[PDB]
Amino acid sequence: AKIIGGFAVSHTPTIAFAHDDPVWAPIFQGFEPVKQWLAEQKPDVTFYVYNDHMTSFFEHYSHFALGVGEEYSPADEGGGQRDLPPIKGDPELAKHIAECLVADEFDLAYWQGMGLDHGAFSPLSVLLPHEHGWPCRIVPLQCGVLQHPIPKARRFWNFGRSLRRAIQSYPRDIKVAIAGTGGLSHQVHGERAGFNNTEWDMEFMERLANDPESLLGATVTDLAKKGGWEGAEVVMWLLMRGALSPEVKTLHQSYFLPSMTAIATMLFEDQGDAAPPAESDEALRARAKRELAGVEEIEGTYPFTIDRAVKGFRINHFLHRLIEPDFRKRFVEDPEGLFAESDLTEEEKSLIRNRDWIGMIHYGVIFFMLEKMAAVLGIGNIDVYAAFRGLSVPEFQKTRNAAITYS
Amino acid sequence: AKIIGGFAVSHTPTIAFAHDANKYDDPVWAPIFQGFEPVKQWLAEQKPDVTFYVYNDHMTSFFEHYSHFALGVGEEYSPADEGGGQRDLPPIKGDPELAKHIAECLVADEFDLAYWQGMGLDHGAFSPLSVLLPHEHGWPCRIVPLQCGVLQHPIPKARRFWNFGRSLRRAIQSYPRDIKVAIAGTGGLSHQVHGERAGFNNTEWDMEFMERLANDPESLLGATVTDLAKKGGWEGAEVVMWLLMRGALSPEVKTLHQSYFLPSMTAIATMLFEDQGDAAPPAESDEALRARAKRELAGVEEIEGTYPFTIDRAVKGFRINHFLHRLIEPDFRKRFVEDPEGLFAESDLTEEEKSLIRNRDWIGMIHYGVIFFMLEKMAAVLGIGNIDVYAAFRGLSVPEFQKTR
Ligand SMILES: O=C(O)c1cc(O)c(O)c(O)c1
Ligand SMILES: [Fe+3]
Ligand SMILES: [Fe+3]
Repeated sequence: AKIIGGFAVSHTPTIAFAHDDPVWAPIFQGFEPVKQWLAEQKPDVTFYVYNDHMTSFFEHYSHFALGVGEEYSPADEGGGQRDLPPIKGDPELAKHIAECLVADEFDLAYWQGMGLDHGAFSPLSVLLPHEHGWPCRIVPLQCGVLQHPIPKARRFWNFGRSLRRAIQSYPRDIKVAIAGTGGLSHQVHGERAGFNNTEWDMEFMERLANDPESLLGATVTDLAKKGGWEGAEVVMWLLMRGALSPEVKTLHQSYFLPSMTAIATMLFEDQGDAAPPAESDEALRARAKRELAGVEEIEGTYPFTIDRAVKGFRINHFLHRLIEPDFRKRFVEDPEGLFAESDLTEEEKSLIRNRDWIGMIHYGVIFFMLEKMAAVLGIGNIDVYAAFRGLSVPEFQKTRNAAITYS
Repeated sequence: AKIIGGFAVSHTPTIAFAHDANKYDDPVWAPIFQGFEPVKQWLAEQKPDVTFYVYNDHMTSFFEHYSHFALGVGEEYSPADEGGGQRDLPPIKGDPELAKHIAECLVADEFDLAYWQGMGLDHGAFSPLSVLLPHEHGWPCRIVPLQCGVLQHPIPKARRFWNFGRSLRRAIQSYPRDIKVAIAGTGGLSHQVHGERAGFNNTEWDMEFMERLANDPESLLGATVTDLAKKGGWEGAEVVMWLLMRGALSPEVKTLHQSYFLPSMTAIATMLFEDQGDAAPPAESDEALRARAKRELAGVEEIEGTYPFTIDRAVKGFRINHFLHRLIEPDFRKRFVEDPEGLFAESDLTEEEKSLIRNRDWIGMIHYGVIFFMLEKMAAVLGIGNIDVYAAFRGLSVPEFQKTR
């Protein structure tokens, strides 16, 4: 129901690709006030805010890729699956966060089942215990910051500001953290690969808290030379900061600089809003539900919302692969062999095996994978439609005007 | 820079299937084509350089990562496999240059996007196009595909679509090169293709929606997702793409054409709008908006050894980045080490790009168009560490560079 505090933090895989020495030991002295903070707060969920580094987000690269999944494994980065356990996500808040962001005219993406890169699991292994599982659940906000144009900082900030109200409006009884993992100043590409600027580094750290609203004019240029090209990924801080309350109590403000990348921490504490906001919680939970309000009156109709997508993922994903000429070769030639290898539940295997079109719709299969399945089996859309209507094809064709078939 | 007009058409796979099975001749299907014919001819008469082309992918190229406004920035686009193999249609050229500039302007107008290359276009794009353009060995124009996530709710309010379109018009007019741009919105009208309600139509509503959209579009801007789905079937709610398109056209338009046919499940509809234009003068000027865009990368040229990753860059390096990207697939990277040559010969990579990989040529790759994180992968694959590549970026040696702090 409300947010408690939030941490900024470098995400360099130097933390990963080595640790899991006394040059490092009084830098974990920076990682202590965060690690301590995440055990004597006990967070239900962390709205994690990182950038994928061309690992899971390449060919399709978006600005705000909201993870909505059940859970997240580590991404193979060519250097191997990093030996860590899946961390659980929160579909139920993610759905709610999305609805509010949408009504406030923001533009999102939804993903699931894609591994996490160094932008996440590297500094997130060092800030949490990972024994046989993970302390808590995550809500990952992947940010497109490597392909320009990217959202303006003014924009990034407001997204936080919208998130602020959005999470605060989630009716359920929970306390939520925010991870805005970015930076700090550096550049890892080209001839000028090396530049740092700790005097910008310092002024930045300070200005984030004490006067953030004035940063909202910093062009991509204004963080390019100032703090290296990649170092500009700091816009992910302005959003974390955005959500967190106007005023904050900087429970720790560390900084060193070992290798390639400046490494810094900025844990704050949430207080509360600097005023009761121009729109109530009642006014924002109801509105977030405006576009689909009363859609449950509309019969024989199974809207594809985030909750349905999560339920339908394994099976949606499974029939998705009918696009692949091999997978669809195996699907016709050796379904059982194929299922035996899948991660589908027995009911999921049954729905497919029995060819229960209406069931899959009841279950959460979006029509469009049923479409491909039909095609693969050398059978048309009409068949699937008639099945939906408990009719025989010729009976359904009675309802049409013309009697065409196609796939 | 000249927006000639915009058209609206259904994108049912039944169109494609009628085109492919040459039912052009067939009494059921014949009149439906006579219906496309006036749009076809205008397209052939006006000869637009680029069609900015709005459509929804049908859980094909967008499934696991599903954005709302997915601009297509690529060199060219092919037909997606939809379970039965790619259609017989050559690729269609895109417009990277235009895509970039549009991207700049919408970004400034506080719209969040997505950029993509390489993936197939499904019946959303190719069903209608294959009947409106001659494709008997190229396509007469170029496309800027905009894929809209209208399938997985929450999706943007109908108003955001119109607003995207308005912002798009100026984004296109403000394009400072002299080309003819048509605009396309695809999908609907009434149809529902799922659940027990499937087979639902409403001609009365289709004919209303079409006329409002042509004559009083702002009337439709408060219509909710529940409203549109009750009226035109759940999937007919995709018509929010007709707004977007209509948004980008002159406030008043001249409707040259309309047709309607309901043979099966989908109201197969067509609209052709002649852009009137700046009958009213631009609320904000070309120069000032053009400036509001390039703005964020203002003066960024004057930073040395810094090759930033703009759309034009991602386009240039796509083949090599995609190739390097694939290092995360284990079967591939274990072949990169044992059988590098066999892999290059399998790949569509150029002979330049190839040599750049062989030569473990760190800085020319950054130069060419590769983003670092592709190399950061690549390095870790051959057992070489990160800090080496930085040494080579500086033209220095392993220990020589390690000096700073
Ligand atoms: O069954 C149909 O006519 C149909 C199928 C689709 O997959 C679709 O996107 C559409 O607009 C219509
Ligand atoms: Fe990063
Ligand atoms: Fe569609």
